[PDB]
Amino acid sequence: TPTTFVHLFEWNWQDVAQECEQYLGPKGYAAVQVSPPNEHITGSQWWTRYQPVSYELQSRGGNRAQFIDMVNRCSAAGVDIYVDTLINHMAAGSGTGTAGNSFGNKSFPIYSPQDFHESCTINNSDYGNDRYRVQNCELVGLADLDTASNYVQNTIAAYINDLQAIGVKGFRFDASKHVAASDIQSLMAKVNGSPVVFQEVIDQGGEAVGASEYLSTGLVTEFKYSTELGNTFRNGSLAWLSNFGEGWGFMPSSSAVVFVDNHDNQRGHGGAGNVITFEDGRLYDLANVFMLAYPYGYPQVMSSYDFHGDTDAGGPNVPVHNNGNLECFASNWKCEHRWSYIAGGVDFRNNTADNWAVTNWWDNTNNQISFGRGSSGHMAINKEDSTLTATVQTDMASGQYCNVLKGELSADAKSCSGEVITVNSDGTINLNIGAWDAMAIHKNAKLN
Ligand SMILES: [Ca+2]
Repeated sequence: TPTTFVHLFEWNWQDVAQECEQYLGPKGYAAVQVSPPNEHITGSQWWTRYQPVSYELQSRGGNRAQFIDMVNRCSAAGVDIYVDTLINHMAAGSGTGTAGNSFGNKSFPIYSPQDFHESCTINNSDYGNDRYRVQNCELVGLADLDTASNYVQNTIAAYINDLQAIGVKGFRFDASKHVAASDIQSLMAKVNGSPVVFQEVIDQGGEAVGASEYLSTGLVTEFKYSTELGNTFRNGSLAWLSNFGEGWGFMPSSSAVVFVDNHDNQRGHGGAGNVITFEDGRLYDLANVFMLAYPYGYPQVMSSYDFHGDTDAGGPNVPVHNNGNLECFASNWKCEHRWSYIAGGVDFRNNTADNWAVTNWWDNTNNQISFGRGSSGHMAINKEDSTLTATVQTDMASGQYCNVLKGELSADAKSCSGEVITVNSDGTINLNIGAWDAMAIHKNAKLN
């Protein structure tokens, strides 16, 4: 059952189309969030993608034809496409777009100086006590579109309706905090049907504009999850997560889009150092295993590239698929969605989606937790410096199960590629997990 989606940051349409057929489809990913496909400014920095010139599908990821080929090829594989949409602004200053268009002085090929809000600057303090300035002034200098204008709302909605016709099935509304929820509701009245849409709102609390103001127009990104999960795994006790979710002040599970990190907060935008990324290796594995196993939110697995510190640097200068050679796990693309632990976690979630309850919770009161998803699956994480050799109780049928985190079940279901977990006649399991490791089993990965 589809339950997870991945974000292939800066991946071009070619790589995404291939990745769909070769891995994403077969593994179980529901869909893919792609980088803005519309025309943007020229430059190698990743953030150039967030400075639109027009809405013609000519970006750094490829052209219209290529984009279309990508949507189609993924659909056949069983993978939807989510398009990161810019609804709050347009490029800044003056220049040229990736499709050859010119712009300058709030004058684009499809917008005039009158289609924008009068120029003013958004200040750090404005977020706390001035929703007006937050949604009407310029964010980092980006021309702020007049989202209340019928003309503006029509051109954006036309862009969205085109991508739907092409087959896009979801949308990410970027910088939704900088756009009045009222304007978003108007926009959606012009959008055909009801495509999956989630809004990027960064609300850690104490802000003029609350995340809750958008629960009505679609899902919302819950940044608390990220910083809290990271902070717990780094400086707290995993035993605290027993009631993670609404109990910690988080928005409703069925409204939240959670994740361990994203392209922003992994660069210091929306999260401090406590956030966990691919650079933390095994820590990232464990953290991801928790997220995918825990029945809260719609998980967004991250797929990034090593930027060697430079937070402005763009993606690698080599495709993920280099003449039959996969450029992953090294100094270019990290392809975390392919890491055994993370993919294994995706598998767990997919086969336990028929029991969104956390059962038989157990913990050593500190950094060894364990719980199940009813008789559909069970997991355990050991973050201590000694082996977890405790006997836990499960609701799973006795037998031999594959630890889907370290391997998978064979075709004939008569073997596992990784280690085998045993559930005794009484439904218990005599754990045997080394320091900083984990296990996870489900009903669709049973032997013989
Ligand atoms: Ca705005």
